[PDB]
Amino acid sequence: NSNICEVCNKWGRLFCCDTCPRSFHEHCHIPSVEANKNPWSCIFCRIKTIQERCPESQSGHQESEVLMRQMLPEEQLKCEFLLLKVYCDSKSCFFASEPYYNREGSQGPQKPMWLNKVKTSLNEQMYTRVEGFVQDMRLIFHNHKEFYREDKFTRLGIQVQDIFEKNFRNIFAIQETS
Ligand SMILES: [Zn+2]
Ligand SMILES: [Zn+2]
Ligand SMILES: [Zn+2]
Repeated sequence: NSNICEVCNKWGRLFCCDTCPRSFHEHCHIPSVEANKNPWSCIFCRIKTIQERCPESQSGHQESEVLMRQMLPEEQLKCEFLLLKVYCDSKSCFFASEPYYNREGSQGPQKPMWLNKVKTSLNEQMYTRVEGFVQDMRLIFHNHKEFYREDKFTRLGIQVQDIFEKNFRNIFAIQETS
């Protein structure tokens, strides 16, 4: 197995996947690495299994249909994986913890949002449909772009949103378009 965490790229107390060479810190994996379970398969392996059991799940889908799906176990897992893919980018640090807003010429957002809040919300089964999760994720980046205005720091929001959106289209097999 790898000797660094797949998500944060650091060593430490790592848990190894039994079905692939990836490794994880306990709370870097989503959901948090399960207590017992031998063997244990990581979320990458669990996602690959869903795909393998239902090859047709990779055919193109409309975003509108995906968003309305209820958060049954497979859609729960897909949103956990998508959140984990955003944490995999180092730029996610800017959006992880609770933000605060005190900049001359800007006002903070009406509804602040951050990754760890979305993580807790998933863990607590607070989303009933994929749409709830996707709306909170997109709100993170929208708040950032609106608050930072013309500061070049707005680009970090565009960058991490692009990681989100690419992974959303991949994981949920959104129909390819120009
Ligand atoms: Zn880690
Ligand atoms: Zn694995
Ligand atoms: Zn089938």
